[PDB]
This record gives sequence, C-alpha cells and structure tokens, in this order.
Amino acid sequence: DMHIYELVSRDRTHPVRIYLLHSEYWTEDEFYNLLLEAFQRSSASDWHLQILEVSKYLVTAHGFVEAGGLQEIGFPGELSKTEVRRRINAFLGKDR
Amino acid sequence: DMHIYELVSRDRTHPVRIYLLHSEYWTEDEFYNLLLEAFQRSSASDWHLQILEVSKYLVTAHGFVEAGGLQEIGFPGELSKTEVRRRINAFLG
Repeated sequence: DMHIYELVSRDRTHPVRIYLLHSEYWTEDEFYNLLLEAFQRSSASDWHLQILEVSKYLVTAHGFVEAGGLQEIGFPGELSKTEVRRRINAFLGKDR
Repeated sequence: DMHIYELVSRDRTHPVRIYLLHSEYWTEDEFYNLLLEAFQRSSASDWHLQILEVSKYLVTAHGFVEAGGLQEIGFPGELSKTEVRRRINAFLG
C-alpha cells in the first residue's frame, strides 16, 4: 500500500510538480524533516532549482521513487451515471 | 517508471479522492475510456458510489494499484533556501 509525496515549486506560468512514491507512510513532520536533511548536501539555489535537489536526495537516500506525473478525473458526487457518461462522451469526441 | 491516476468525487462535506498507480502511461482520453469500460459492468449509482466501483474495476481488470493517499509540501519557486528552512522550522517549531 504505497504512499504519494508531492513537492511543489509555485510559479505564475512555470510551476514544478514532483510526485514521489514510498512503500511506507511518513508523518507530515517526518516529511518536513526529510527536507531539512536534504538541505545539507545541496546547493543554496532558489526553490525552483532546489526542489530538484531535494527530490534527488529523497530518491537516493530514503528509497522514494519518482512518478512520471499525475492525471485527474473528477465529477460532483451527486452527478448521475448518465450525466457522467454524457460529460465523458463530450470530452472524447471520436476517440470513443 | 510509474504514473498516478486520481479519481475525485466532489462534495460539500465528504469529498473523496482515490489515487491509483499504474506502471504504464494512459492518455486522458484512454483514462476516460476506462471509465466507460467500467460503466458497462457497474451499477446505475450516482458518482459518489460509482467512483468506488470504477476504482475496483480499474484495479481488478487493468492492473491499477490503489495508493494510500497523498501528502504535499510547496513553496514559492522564487523563495530562497534560507526562508524555506525558516518556514519548515516555523511549521515544525
């Protein structure tokens, strides 16, 4: 039962999202503490670059594996199966 | 490599997020088609129940694996390594 750890570099037009996987659960505090650890062997760059370094350290030092990305599909819970199917068909066009 | 597929059921009080992992990459369209595929087998329920049926179908029929959840930390891209450290500490204490 794997767990997902995301690191975000916030930006107006060029945000960075890194999704890491681990087989174990890390509490939020443990998670933050991991970044402090990374902060010791990495350069003093700004976050948009530092995020890359922290990711590299979690992977090498603690067994996180980087995922290729995340795709999402959402609907209101109240939405009938017919309207869901409606919305999906409209989205798919001829790729059905 | 490994890819994440998240199904969301939006609600006023009990939103539900389900995170699925797969070894293989599926386009959004293919992911949508997977839902239609599951719809062939599933009940006539509203989405808040349907989502659970779709998840189970993706898992048992398509080799998707459910993840336990998702945790996230974010900072402004422009933020210095110095201030990042300070926020982390502020949060921890």
